[PDB]
Amino acid sequence: SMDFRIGQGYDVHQLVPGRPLIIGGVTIPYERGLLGHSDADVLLHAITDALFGAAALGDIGRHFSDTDPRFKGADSRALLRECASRVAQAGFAIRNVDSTIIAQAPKLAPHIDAMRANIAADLDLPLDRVNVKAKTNEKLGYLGRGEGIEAQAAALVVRE
Amino acid sequence: SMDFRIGQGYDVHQLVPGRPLIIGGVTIPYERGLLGHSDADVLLHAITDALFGAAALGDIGRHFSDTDPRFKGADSRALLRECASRVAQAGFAIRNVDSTIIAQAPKLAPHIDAMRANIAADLDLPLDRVNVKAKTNEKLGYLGRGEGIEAQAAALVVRE
Amino acid sequence: SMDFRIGQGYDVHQLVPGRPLIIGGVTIPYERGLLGHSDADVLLHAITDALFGAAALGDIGRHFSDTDPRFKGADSRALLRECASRVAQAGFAIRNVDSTIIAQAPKLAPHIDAMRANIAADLDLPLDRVNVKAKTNEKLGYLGRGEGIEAQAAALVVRE
Ligand SMILES: COc1cc(NS(=O)(=O)c2ccc(N)cc2)ncn1
Ligand SMILES: COc1cc(NS(=O)(=O)c2ccc(N)cc2)ncn1
Ligand SMILES: COc1cc(NS(=O)(=O)c2ccc(N)cc2)ncn1
Ligand SMILES: [Mg+2]
Ligand SMILES: [Zn+2]
Ligand SMILES: [Zn+2]
Ligand SMILES: [Zn+2]
Repeated sequence: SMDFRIGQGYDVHQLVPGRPLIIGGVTIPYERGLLGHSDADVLLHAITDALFGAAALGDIGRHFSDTDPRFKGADSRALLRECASRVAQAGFAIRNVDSTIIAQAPKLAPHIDAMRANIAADLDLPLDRVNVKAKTNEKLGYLGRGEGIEAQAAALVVRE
Repeated sequence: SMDFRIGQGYDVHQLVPGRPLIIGGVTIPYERGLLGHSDADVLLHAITDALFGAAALGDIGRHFSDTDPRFKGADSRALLRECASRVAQAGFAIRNVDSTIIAQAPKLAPHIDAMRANIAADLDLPLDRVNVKAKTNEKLGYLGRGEGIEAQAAALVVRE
Repeated sequence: SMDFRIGQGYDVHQLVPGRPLIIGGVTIPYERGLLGHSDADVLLHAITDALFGAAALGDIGRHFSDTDPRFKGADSRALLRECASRVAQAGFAIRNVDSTIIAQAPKLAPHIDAMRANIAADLDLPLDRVNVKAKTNEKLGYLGRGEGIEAQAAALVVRE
């Protein structure tokens, strides 16, 4: 139809020793990884919130608790898939997703295409409706010191 | 019509003793509040900027001077309603709003539905076109240290 | 048509004495300037990234490397024009751009119309489809201490 909606998402996680670095579903070689419930995939979380936001469904904290037995061990791609399911349940179709990762290190350019392919598969979208961008923070703040990684996302949906 | 436009907004205010904590029009019980010339409602200001931006009307500083005495302690819902009136006068209807609050404390989940209802009333929208998300900053930076609260917003409008 | 897409952009640069301050194509008198490859125009970079993102074409790093002889001596307005040409070639018409500059100083309001005019010319857009907003960071963080300047952008396009 013509009932378009926009959503915007934000996430950040600390970088800590002793955990794999997983962003956009991609395991990236690195001496640290993101701290959170399961894989702490900051990019998928930001997209997830943008999609909930566009459908006016709240946010991750309203949908996915640590205690739901359906979602206890769930990695962030299972949660992205569930998000997409609830968006459809509310009567919306996803039109496109754009996003930005902010990380001072490691280099993410080798991994961007795989992230895009993972997101497109999880959202049942063609590749040309999914975009992932990657920036440093020019050595400013906790991002520039390598203390965490931020992701931003925007999503367009339509109510059919 | 199909003459859609998108806008985005950002705001931050310091958290200090001796001020009311007003977010999304809701007076939240808390030992600190947000510092500003107005009532310092960081969520409504971000949404206000997103709406002005979608209509290419500038920003909240252009329309409501931060140094004008008439706005000392101003009700930011009244400012939001006048923003919406000017956006309508420019020829735009609002289609949806999404937003994020980033705060270490207090817990905002008990207040989100009330915020959504306030925004929807001020924009003459049904609740299903308004979304408010609430996150921490995962202990990072001045937001992690509870020194301020940030808000982000996105808005879709259409010129009729 | 009805095939709308949204994009979002982010950029940040350090602010130190010894370089000019160029934002939105406007040189602004100031005791500090932004550090980057050439003019370090944080606003035009964020808009460029939002436009590539809406078209699902990647980001600035994928299109304009520092070493490429075609763009080694290019300022950010030439990059923005080339970005717009590629977005057009991919089949997309730009519908509007909105943006925010976060800088604790200097005051940017006097320069907003000039920035809008530069951006609209570079994108071949009517002025009333381009918006620029400017905020402080309320003295919080590296932005609030004047150590950097950030820009955020949103763009709406339609595939024709
Ligand atoms: C709870 O709101 C969040 C959380 C989060 N990441 S997390 O704490 O690892 C987490 C927590 C719970 C679930 N179900 C999944 C992940 N990112 C963004 N917003
Ligand atoms: C001036 O640009 C701002 C200001 C602001 N908050 S404020 O200084 O309390 C304020 C002061 C006066 C009015 N009329 C409204 C708000 N938030 C976001 N952008
Ligand atoms: C490379 O991705 C960037 C770069 C940047 N600024 S920059 O490193 O000065 C720069 C680098 C290369 C060119 N061609 C122009 C500017 N800002 C945002 N994203
Ligand atoms: Mg930030
Ligand atoms: Zn997360
Ligand atoms: Zn404010
Ligand atoms: Zn830049």
